[PDB]
Amino acid sequence: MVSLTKRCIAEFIGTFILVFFGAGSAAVTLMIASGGTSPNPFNIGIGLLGGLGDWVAIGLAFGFAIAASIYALGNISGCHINPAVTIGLWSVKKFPGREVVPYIIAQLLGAAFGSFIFLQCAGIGAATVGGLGATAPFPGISYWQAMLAEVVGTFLLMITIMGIAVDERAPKGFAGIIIGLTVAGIITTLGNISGSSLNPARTFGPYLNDMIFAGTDLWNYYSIYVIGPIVGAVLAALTYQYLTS
Amino acid sequence: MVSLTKRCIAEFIGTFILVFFGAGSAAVTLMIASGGTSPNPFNIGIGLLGGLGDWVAIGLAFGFAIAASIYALGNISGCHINPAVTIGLWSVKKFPGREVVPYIIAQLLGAAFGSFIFLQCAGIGAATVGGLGATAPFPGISYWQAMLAEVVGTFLLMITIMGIAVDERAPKGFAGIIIGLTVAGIITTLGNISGSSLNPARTFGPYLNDMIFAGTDLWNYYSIYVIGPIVGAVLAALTYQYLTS
Amino acid sequence: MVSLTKRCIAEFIGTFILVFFGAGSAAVTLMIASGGTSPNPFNIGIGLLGGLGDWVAIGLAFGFAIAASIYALGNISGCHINPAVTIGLWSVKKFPGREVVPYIIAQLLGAAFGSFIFLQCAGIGAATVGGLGATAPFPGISYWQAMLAEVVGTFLLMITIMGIAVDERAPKGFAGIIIGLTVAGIITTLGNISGSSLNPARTFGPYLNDMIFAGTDLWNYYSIYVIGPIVGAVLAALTYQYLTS
Amino acid sequence: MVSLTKRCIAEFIGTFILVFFGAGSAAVTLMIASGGTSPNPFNIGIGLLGGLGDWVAIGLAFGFAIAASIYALGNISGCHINPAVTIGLWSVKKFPGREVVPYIIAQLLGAAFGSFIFLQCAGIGAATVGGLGATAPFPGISYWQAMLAEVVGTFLLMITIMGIAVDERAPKGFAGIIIGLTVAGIITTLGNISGSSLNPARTFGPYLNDMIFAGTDLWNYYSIYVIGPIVGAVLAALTYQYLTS
Repeated sequence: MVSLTKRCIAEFIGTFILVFFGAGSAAVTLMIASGGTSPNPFNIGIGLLGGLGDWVAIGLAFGFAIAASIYALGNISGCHINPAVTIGLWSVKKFPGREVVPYIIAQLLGAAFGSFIFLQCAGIGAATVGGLGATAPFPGISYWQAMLAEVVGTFLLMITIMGIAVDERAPKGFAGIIIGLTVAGIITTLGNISGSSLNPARTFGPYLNDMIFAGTDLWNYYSIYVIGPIVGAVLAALTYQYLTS
Repeated sequence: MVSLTKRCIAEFIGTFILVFFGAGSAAVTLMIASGGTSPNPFNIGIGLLGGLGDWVAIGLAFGFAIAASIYALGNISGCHINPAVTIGLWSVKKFPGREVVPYIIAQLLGAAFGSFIFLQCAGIGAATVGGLGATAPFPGISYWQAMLAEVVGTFLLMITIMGIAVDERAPKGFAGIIIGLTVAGIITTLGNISGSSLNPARTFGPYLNDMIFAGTDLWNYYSIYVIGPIVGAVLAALTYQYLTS
Repeated sequence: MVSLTKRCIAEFIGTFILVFFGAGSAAVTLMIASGGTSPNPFNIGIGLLGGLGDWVAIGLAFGFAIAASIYALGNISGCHINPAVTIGLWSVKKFPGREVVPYIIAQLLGAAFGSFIFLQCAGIGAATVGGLGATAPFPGISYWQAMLAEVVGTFLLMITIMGIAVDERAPKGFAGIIIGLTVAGIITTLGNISGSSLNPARTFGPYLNDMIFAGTDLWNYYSIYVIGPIVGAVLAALTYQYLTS
Repeated sequence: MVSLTKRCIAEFIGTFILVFFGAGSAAVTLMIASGGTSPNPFNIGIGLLGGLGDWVAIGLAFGFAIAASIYALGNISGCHINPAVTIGLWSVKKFPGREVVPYIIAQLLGAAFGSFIFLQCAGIGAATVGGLGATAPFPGISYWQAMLAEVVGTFLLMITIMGIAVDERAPKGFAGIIIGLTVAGIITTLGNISGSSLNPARTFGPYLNDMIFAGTDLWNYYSIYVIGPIVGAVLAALTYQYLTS
């Protein structure tokens, strides 16, 4: 019912929110932990002061912002705010192919602006110390291990979306909060492994701004956050379709 | 249906609750962390013992109290308990202008009393050490950076309120919990930047009591917490109206 | 519809659950923090390792157990599991006076057994080190300050119960989770002040077992946890009745 | 309506998710805390950096994954993902005996694969340092104390399932989130006592992989996690049936 123009604006706003608040909380954690001594290399600062509590806090900053976005924009654009979700829905004929690129562009732009505006609010340290919450393999984690993490994590996210937001039998009203909390849980577990992106746009924004303002080049890892989420999402969509066929 | 007198009493109670429990949790955090050594100046004590866990805990003390208030008073006054929300609703003709001042006065009074009564329960240290949870720019954060944070934070709060509480299509029953959790998430991210007020009354109460009992004068920062939230709220209300027009 | 005998058994089980899981989490926190160095006297161990994160964790152990109990027993006994709630409902003619004593006795017994069984699971240290999560004024907090805290805290709890569980306009299904989360929020704020009991039975259980197994006599503080909660609950019930009259 | 083959696949996926994300978060906590100094023997690393905050974080990693699974698979297989739940339902004629073994086998297999795949993502340290989140009595806790903990914990889980998912009067849509949060709360309290398994399969997976990849033999404790959960679940199912008879 809503025009594609307005729906793309909604996707831009939703992804802006996702990155500003979610990735922002991770940058803040590193900023307030800066100067502290970590027990081992695997602990880079997130978890130094609050242990796994730091990870569930970041997970919830993402989760509550995602839930808020879905309740505010779900009835407008569907609030995908994730290229992997858009592609996942498309793979099972739940979203028109003609609108896939428009949505993804809006999401990438929203993520980039969200990261940029957060940097303006928090200061340069959000990038030089916090890395603007950019997702990258943690110490000792290989390219393929991070890839596997993103596939499994996005699989859970997408299969949940299929059951609570796509399925006609889904209980009305619960989609936003369940999807957000599911993301919070996935980040709590996978955050210290791959950064738990589950979203190509959510990784794109911080990567772009880190490059421009922190002189940090993480693009060599970007394929992990493109292939991993997309593969996990499509696999989940196809699996759900099979189980309910 | 409920008289303006009773609705104003409800707004007073709701804002009293918001400040007593929310701002109170921040004061308590500083009180139990007093004497500890922080890794750097940006970390003022909140996050010293629990990292970002401290921030999501404060965010939830606010969030759960807000949710409770909305379920208890929503059907009475609408439970705005925030001058920026009242003005935001007014800007899109969702609340009568003739009741704006009455509601705001009730909110300011409730916030002041909530802070005062908390001070009586917790002791003078809640103000001298905890600053009664007053919101102010954190170390290294400028006036305009804090302003930008309040605009973005209140924008998310208000657009969520529009979608889940104002919109006729909103799923019934979810407003209270979603609004509260959204605030918890915003505080988790922005707490260590501007204090994440999102509410002129929530800042007014602690400021007044800090001045009277802690000899702390933060009024020079008050414009941040008046202009920021109001601008963000109106911008969100107008944006929602546009997207759904 | 359910007999008083079965409803009393339900109240016993519900209060047993409330104390076993809620008060138990507080004892565990102190047990895992034992031996650590606190920054100041106000911090007794809860918050030493996780800051306010420790308090919201205890609050949620209580909150999730309360929500679970309400969804499991609400349709049976009404799941009051709190003498102050039973009395509050009675004060506004929402519960028969003839069943007040039966419910309270069941609640007191359930709390005592819950604390006892937890002690058996966790070991003697749950009492000698953790104090079985007994509520008492914290360092520097006077008898009247703790009393005021219990009144305000129980006021919020009861007014929320009136709006989401008692009121005929309340959205169905939300009562359990909202009541539980409200308690979690109140404990997060007031835990380090009065222990945030809000419940005469929840205090009775640990007090009894601490006396028998820890040789700790806290009965001199019990009036705080009887008068405070009851006054707050009745005041809230009467206030709600007035606002909606 | 869904074939047993597809329902068993769903149970496999659901239990895989439960173990990968839940048990995985516990392993991660130990990995990021490795090298730190604990205040006492009872604190093995979980709680070292975040106190009880670490436990509620692990509890929520389990809880959010469980909620997600129920919303995604509940309408397919019923999403038991726990042998004790399957047996509990069977004991009160709410699940056919002919499908009990098929479901349990699927659950055991899913748990084993979930643990294995997590090990691949996180690295060998997830097992050698994190023990893949295997549940075992904590320091000072005897075999019978851990057994009692599992009985009480699973009793709460099952009685909640009866009231919110089995009972025809249960409010629609709430089952997934309430069951998940209930588990989070139980783990917060009992995690540092018995590991708070409440699930024979959730313990089986980590035990198997720890044996194969960590050379750790915990099978001598397995009876605790088989008998405890099953006894608690059946006792709860029978109790609910009695109270509502």
